Formats: sequence, C-alpha cells, structure tokens
Amino acid sequence: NFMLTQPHSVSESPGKTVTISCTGSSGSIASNYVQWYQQRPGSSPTTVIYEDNQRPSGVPDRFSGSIDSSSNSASLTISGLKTEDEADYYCQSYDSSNHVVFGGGTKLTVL
Repeated sequence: NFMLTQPHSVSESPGKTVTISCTGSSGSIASNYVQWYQQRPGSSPTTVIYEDNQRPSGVPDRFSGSIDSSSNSASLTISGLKTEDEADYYCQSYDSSNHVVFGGGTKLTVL
C-alpha cells in the first residue's frame, strides 16, 4: 500500500507563515521525490514546488518544500502569506515502481 496523510482543513492569519505537513503511509518519504500543487477556486491546479528540491525559475519563492526521512513525513515552509493563498493544497509522491501518487489534500483558509 502507498498513500499520503495530511490535514483535513487549516487556516492562518496574514503576515504569518503557512506549514503543510504530508505524512507517508508505507515507507520513508525521502526514498521518493515529493511535489506540491495548489487548487484555487474556479481555477485549475498549479505546481508550487518540484522534487521538494526547488521550484521553476520565475515562480514566486514564498514556498519551500522539505522532506523528513526520520519523521517519515514531509513539511513545506511558506513565507509572506496572503489571501492569494486562500485555496486547496495538494501533495504528490512516487512509489518504487516510479508511479505518481496523490494525497488527501488540505484546505487553506485565510481570514
């Protein structure tokens, strides 16, 4: 079996940071690359980070993905949060068979 576990819903006030933790149910989340996605209302999904190692040049650098082999979970650190964040987040991972995987997702609500 291979799946990810994240928060059902979370909120954060402006000025503060946003933390997205995605737990892997199977093996170390560091044995595979992890990607991040965001789903804005009425809009389509967009990749925020890639291979948890960096992000495409030109995309804002207010996001940061991190992988914890020890804790067997992933944790992204975001800076300068704003309503432009109010949206649904998505996590993805790869299995040994090099197969893309998806997580439950997370609803970020900004007030």
